[PDB]
Amino acid sequence: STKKTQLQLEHLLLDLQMILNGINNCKNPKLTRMLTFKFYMPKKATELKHLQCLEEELKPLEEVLNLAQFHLRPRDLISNINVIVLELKGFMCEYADETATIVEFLNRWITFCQSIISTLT
Ligand SMILES: *SCCC(=O)N1CCc2c([nH]c3ccccc23)C1
Repeated sequence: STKKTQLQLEHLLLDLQMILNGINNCKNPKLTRMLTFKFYMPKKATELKHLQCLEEELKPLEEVLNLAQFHLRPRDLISNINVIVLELKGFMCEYADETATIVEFLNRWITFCQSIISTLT
């Protein structure tokens, strides 16, 4: 049961890294524009239930990805992430006051994933 949970988080980790790596390969003027979009960050993210904070931001994530343009369709990878987040989290999300770019948003959730995987090894 703990192994199944770990596997899901690892798939989530790799999905998120995929988006970040895809974004990091955008051309600089396009990327500059993409970094103007605001993403909302959890006040605290240490537990699986805090993934609610990720779930709520998945639609804006999908939109920004759609607005940029690839071998992957945004609706497919976001759907995969959605399924995993929904099955993992199984509470109202508390948001931090300061917003973030798509990059720092992705970095934060990548770090969350890696932190939780580390408690399951
Ligand atoms: S900005 C040039 C790169 C690009 O086309 N992107 C927009 C669509 C996209 C990117 N990364 C991902 C991952 C998954 C789905 C779509 C996607 C960056």
